[PDB]
Amino acid sequence: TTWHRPGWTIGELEAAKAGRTISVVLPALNEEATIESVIDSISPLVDGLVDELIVLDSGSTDDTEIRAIASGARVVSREQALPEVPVRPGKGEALWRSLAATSGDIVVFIDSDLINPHPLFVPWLVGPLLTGEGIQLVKSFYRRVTELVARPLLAALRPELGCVLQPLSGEYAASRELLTSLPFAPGYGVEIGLLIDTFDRLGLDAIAQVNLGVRNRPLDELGAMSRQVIATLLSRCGIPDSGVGLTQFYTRHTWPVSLVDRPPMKVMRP
Amino acid sequence: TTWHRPGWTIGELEAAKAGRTISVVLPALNEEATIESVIDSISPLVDGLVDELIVLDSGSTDDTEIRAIASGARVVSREQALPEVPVRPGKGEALWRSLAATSGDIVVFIDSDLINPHPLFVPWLVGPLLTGEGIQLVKSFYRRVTELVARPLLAALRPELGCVLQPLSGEYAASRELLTSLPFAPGYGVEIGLLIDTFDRLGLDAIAQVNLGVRNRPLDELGAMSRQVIATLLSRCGIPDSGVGLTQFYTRHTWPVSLVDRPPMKVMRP
Ligand SMILES: O=c1ccn([C@@H]2O[C@H](COP(=O)(O)OP(=O)(O)O)[C@@H](O)[C@H]2O)c(=O)[nH]1
Ligand SMILES: O=c1ccn([C@@H]2O[C@H](COP(=O)(O)OP(=O)(O)O)[C@@H](O)[C@H]2O)c(=O)[nH]1
Ligand SMILES: [Mg+2]
Ligand SMILES: [Mg+2]
Repeated sequence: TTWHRPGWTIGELEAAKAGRTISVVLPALNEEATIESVIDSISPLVDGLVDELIVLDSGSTDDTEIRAIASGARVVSREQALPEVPVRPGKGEALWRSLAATSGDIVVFIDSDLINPHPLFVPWLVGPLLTGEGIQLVKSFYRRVTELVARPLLAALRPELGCVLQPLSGEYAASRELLTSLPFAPGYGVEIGLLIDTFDRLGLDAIAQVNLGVRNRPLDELGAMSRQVIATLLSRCGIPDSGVGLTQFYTRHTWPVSLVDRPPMKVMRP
Repeated sequence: TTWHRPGWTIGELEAAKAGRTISVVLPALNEEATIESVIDSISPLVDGLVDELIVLDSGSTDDTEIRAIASGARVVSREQALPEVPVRPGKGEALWRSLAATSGDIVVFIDSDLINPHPLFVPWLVGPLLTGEGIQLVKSFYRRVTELVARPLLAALRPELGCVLQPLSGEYAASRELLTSLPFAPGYGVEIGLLIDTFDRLGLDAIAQVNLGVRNRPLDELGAMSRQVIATLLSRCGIPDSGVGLTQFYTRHTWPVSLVDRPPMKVMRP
């Protein structure tokens, strides 16, 4: 179901959580310009509704770590998250590793690139989870790879999902149980994979969708992001993807594409 | 092979044509603003290199027909092209019907929306056909659904084709033999279908690619165009496409998608 209008209060939400804990992950790669306002918008909730918040630094070479530390956030490196396993590039890798660095019964994911996030994003996302039943994933929407790639593709291969307005949204929450059960697609495939894998396994009903209000990058990427979105999506649907990277044109350049998911994190914690 | 630099002259090209005729099709739906300059850029060639040029009017309700008639072009309606078969919406329908209205051994397709086309487009497209051998299709490139949908998708499902810079280009030429052999995908699928169907059947070598120099619409469409591009492409690759139209969001709207190709025009002319 879909909440076009969120309206729980931090106090009632905190109430309804009934012993379950809530972690918050901000994945960040070189986001020094926005990282502070993102953290700051959520800071106050910590020790109340939110029990834990960390920044997953995916190898920033700018001032992201220091700015975030200055805003009172725990910063975890991909290496710190899971020391025993060498590190892979891409967003999916970081979201995956973040599971090992957190312990909330509920994990909320919020991108670090957001321009002045609303302080009610977390409580709005965590809404259906705390007050509903059998909701395990809640995606957000607001206001493109999403409108030209992901959404047409779902109409074609998983139309039951063509009602998701933002399949690729970086802002969503889920139970720890579901996320540890699932593989994690590499790079920019992670979001579309979790959507399909959750649907395929729990049905359209474990999935909520909430309005977050209102809302970038070069066509150089995007092409690349689109490619991986296609590979993850094709794979979840039983279509063999070639493995070949998108080539951009003179002169030539081939962006990397990965057909390798991470296993469910359950596996790694025996 | 790829001509990064075209350099035949109307006189030598005309020479090399050795009895083969050349038709030119401008499909047009409501293009009153550009139709004249497109025709005008090609007019002079008629009775020389080009033997026949027509405008395929796909039901314009503006002044396209009259402007084009005023520029000395034959205008054919979809109905006139093939009276005996009721008319379907979409670009593919019009390109298909145009085969019945022409008789050149070589058909050249040029979009009617082009801003001040170069007068050497036709001769550059028809180049490899007239002076090469075993080239049956030549696509153009210059300077997106193309960069986010069509091109990533070909990397994934027909990577041998990921070297085409403009899979979706509206400017291309082909032998009458090849085009009558092929089915024609509906609407905005027509281009991607002909590319795949030609490759699958004649190999990467019957296909040329020429530089045409240098170079629009709302994300409302595009979404829709992307969808049909996905359905035609999925179908050529043996993937069952759901048949479900892309739904846009409040409030709702579902754009049409077609899984129905036209049969090879050979069939219709017994
Ligand atoms: O290797 C990584 C690790 C993390 N992130 C982070 O994950 C989020 C999504 O990145 P992006 O904004 O580029 O995705 P988009 O919204 O552009 O599709 C951001 O907060 C990133 O810094 C990333 O893009 N790549
Ligand atoms: O039902 C039809 C019949 C013809 N055309 C024509 O075919 C070409 C391609 O249309 P468009 O420029 O919209 O394609 P785009 O380059 O935007 O992907 C144009 O000259 C159109 O007027 C069309 O789009 N739809
Ligand atoms: Mg982002
Ligand atoms: Mg056009």
